[PDB]
Amino acid sequence: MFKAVLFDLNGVITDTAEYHFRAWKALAEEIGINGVDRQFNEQLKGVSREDSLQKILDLADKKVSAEEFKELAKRKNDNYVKMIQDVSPADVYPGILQLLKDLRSNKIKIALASASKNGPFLLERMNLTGYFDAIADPAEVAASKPAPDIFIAAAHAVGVAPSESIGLEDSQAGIQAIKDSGALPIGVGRPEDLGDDIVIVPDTSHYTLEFLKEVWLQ
Ligand SMILES: O=P(O)(O)OC[C@H]1O[C@@H](OP(=O)(O)O)[C@H](O)[C@@H](O)[C@@H]1O
Ligand SMILES: [Mg+2]
Repeated sequence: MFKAVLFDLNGVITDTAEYHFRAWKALAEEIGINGVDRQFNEQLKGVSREDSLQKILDLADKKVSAEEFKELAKRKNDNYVKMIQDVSPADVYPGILQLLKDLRSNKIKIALASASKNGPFLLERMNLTGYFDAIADPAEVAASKPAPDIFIAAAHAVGVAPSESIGLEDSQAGIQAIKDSGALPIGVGRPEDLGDDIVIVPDTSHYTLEFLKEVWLQ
């Protein structure tokens, strides 16, 4: 039996991707950079604040001091955080609270494995903090998804190996990170976007405890 689930935040528990996109878009327009469209923002998900900024600058080969790097990242995040102020336990995706409840009551460890440092804040606002045995700190990892570092760190934060764990994700990068940690990915979305070599569910209401047990088994 699997001993842990490792949850991505955005696109599994809820999704604030629209707000990250709007804030990043707004910042690029302010610094004169074209190309931050929705297509580009697909490669920004699963990706850290620092690495998302760098991808944006790289669009125009734009060079900045480390100080003006910090201020630009701070500008974007203040904007983003202003846009997620009304997030509540209404925003939690279908089946996720029940699954968290069923995982807890069966002694299955629950870890967050998000690239966002606003993760703690959102789980608080959604009243989900209590269910989480650990929240992997994206400040402390060496690389963004698809690197496996975040899911490895998450698994370790609940004293289990990734091989004892299930990873839940909406993104290609996230799924690839799960694969390379040694955890079992179960995706949510379309198999045209994520693949046909893994189990995909069409929405998060399909993420039930009995279904996870079935998949684990094969
Ligand atoms: O899918 P998840 O890993 O949960 O979220 C990924 C998001 O993390 C955010 O970090 P932040 O909140 O600015 O520190 C990034 O700025 C954003 O570009 C990215 O889409
Ligand atoms: Mg995600």
